Amino acid sequence: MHTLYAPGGYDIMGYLIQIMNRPNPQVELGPVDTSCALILCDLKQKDTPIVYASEAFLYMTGYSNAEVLGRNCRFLQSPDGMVKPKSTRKYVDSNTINTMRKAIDRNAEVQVEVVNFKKNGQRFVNFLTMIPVRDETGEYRYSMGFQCE
Ligand SMILES: Cc1cc2nc3c(=O)[nH]c(=O)nc-3n(C[C@H](O)[C@H](O)[C@H](O)COP(=O)(O)OP(=O)(O)OC[C@H]3O[C@@H](n4cnc5c(N)ncnc54)[C@H](O)[C@@H]3O)c2cc1C
Repeated sequence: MHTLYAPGGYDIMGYLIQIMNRPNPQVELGPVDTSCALILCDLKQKDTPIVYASEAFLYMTGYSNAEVLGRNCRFLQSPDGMVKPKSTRKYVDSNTINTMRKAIDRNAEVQVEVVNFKKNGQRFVNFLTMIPVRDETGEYRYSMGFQCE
């Protein structure tokens, strides 16, 4: 993967406001900001790569900025951060992860509890919410994830 990052960074704050102000609310998650664990992935690049990770996310997972950026977030699904696309996971609910894949595919809001692993191998239940985000074009370009231990 050779994910390319937006020169000048991402409008994370504008996105947080966009989400809190959405008229549709399938999933209600209340007020949110940059102090929590969040990540932004690019739906328009190969394998939906992470293009931004908040400091809380890095801390929570134990990974560094350079170890997460450019990767699909599924790596958290294994204690060694090793997971092949479409492979059958040995510690995660197959139904759960397919719910995520299909939600993302349809730009549909979704919330799940999924087993993940910190860089040091520590297991945890990740209370995950994923919401599609429109860029200045007006259509869905990214997805913002909110992770909760
Ligand atoms: C903004 C954002 C944040 C995210 N944050 C996290 C995070 O913190 N932690 C995390 O773990 N993930 C996270 N994800 C999810 C991850 O990046 C993938 O999107 C998710 O795992 C689903 O896609 P996949 O490519 O892994 O699916 P696949 O690799 O295709 O795997 C699907 C699995 O489901 C089963 N399956 C698939 N289809 C069917 C079917 N039709 N019937 C029965 N079984 C089936 C299979 O056995 C397979 O193993 C995030 C995604 C986004 C967009």
